[PDB]
Amino acid sequence: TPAITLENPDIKYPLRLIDKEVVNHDTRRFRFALPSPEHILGLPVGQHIYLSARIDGNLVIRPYTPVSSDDDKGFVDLVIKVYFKDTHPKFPAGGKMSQYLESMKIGDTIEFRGPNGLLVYQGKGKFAIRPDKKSSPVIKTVKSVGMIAGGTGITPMLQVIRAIMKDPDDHTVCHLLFANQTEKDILLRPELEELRNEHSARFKLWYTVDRAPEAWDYSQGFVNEEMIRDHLPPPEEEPLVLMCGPPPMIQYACLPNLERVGHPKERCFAF
Ligand SMILES: Cc1cc2nc3c(=O)[nH]c(=O)nc-3n(C[C@H](O)[C@H](O)[C@H](O)COP(=O)(O)OP(=O)(O)OC[C@H]3O[C@@H](n4cnc5c(N)ncnc54)[C@H](O)[C@@H]3O)c2cc1C
Ligand SMILES: NC(=O)c1ccc[n+]([C@@H]2O[C@H](COP(=O)([O-])OP(=O)(O)OC[C@H]3O[C@@H](n4cnc5c(N)ncnc54)[C@H](O)[C@@H]3O)[C@@H](O)[C@H]2O)c1
Repeated sequence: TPAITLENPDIKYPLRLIDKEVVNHDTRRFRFALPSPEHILGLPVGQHIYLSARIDGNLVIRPYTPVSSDDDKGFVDLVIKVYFKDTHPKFPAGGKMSQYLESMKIGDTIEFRGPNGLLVYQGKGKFAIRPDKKSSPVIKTVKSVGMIAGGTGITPMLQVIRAIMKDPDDHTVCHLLFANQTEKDILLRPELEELRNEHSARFKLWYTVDRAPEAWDYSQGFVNEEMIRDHLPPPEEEPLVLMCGPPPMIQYACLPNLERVGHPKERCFAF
């Protein structure tokens, strides 16, 4: 195989920022060079990395979930929302690591470590999911997967979606319900709709927004029972249901409604 970057999850690897693209008003794609154009990251599908830096006198470590893969030689892509200072009344300082990243110049470096996470997608419908950090993975193969993502919670979902669509022999059908605050907050919309246009048989796409625009053909509001019933596969088909987003989205919007619809806890996983 190609040379792997992340050889031990406790080792730190400083990677150089080589590109940055605006995703929307507050979110960006940050691309970092791997140690050589021929290296791969070493990232089982579904796992994340951690970035670390000393910021204003404190150690700051944060996980980010690459949207690229081990097919992508020489680089790694992160999609990261910046939490700006002087914007939200409850958080006047903004976010530490995200603003630090936003301030980086091309050529600056930051330390990566990983990979980590309880879920690994092994292809052709097969998921290896550890109950916790100290247990063996349980191998669950499914015909379909429900995905509930809020905001930047789209990142692990997009890793899994892209891995599936690349393999013409992977017949797994993904049903994504993607929640954001407003229409302009819908991250990577062109990418998602390109995936729908090209893989409609394996990819079902639905949105909800807190605040909807005039003409809107999808859903509005926090994730609810109706959305889960109509836009994720039915419990009878025993799909896995994956969730990723703000903790209250998971706690108050997803879990009780997955219960109402009839998806058993055993079939559900939160990143
Ligand atoms: C396993 C895992 C993977 C993750 N992967 C990703 C990823 O791929 N991409 C990604 O963007 N994030 C990801 N997150 C979140 C990420 O780890 C950080 O929590 C996030 O970047 C914020 O960290 P911070 O240092 O910038 O903010 P902090 O200083 O730690 O905390 C600030 C918090 O206050 C709130 N806040 C501050 N300013 C504002 C503002 N202007 N508007 C609204 N709220 C505000 C936010 O809740 C914010 O998190 C992931 C989290 C986990 C647990
Ligand atoms: N564990 C992981 O692997 C992982 C990966 C990526 C992101 N995340 C998390 O996802 C979150 C993304 O934050 P964001 O700023 O992009 O989200 P956000 O504030 O823009 O909210 C996005 C959507 O989340 C839902 N939501 C927000 N607050 C809610 C509430 N109180 N009740 C019900 N639903 C609510 C809404 O549908 C909302 O539109 C962060 O908490 C981040 O840590 C986790």
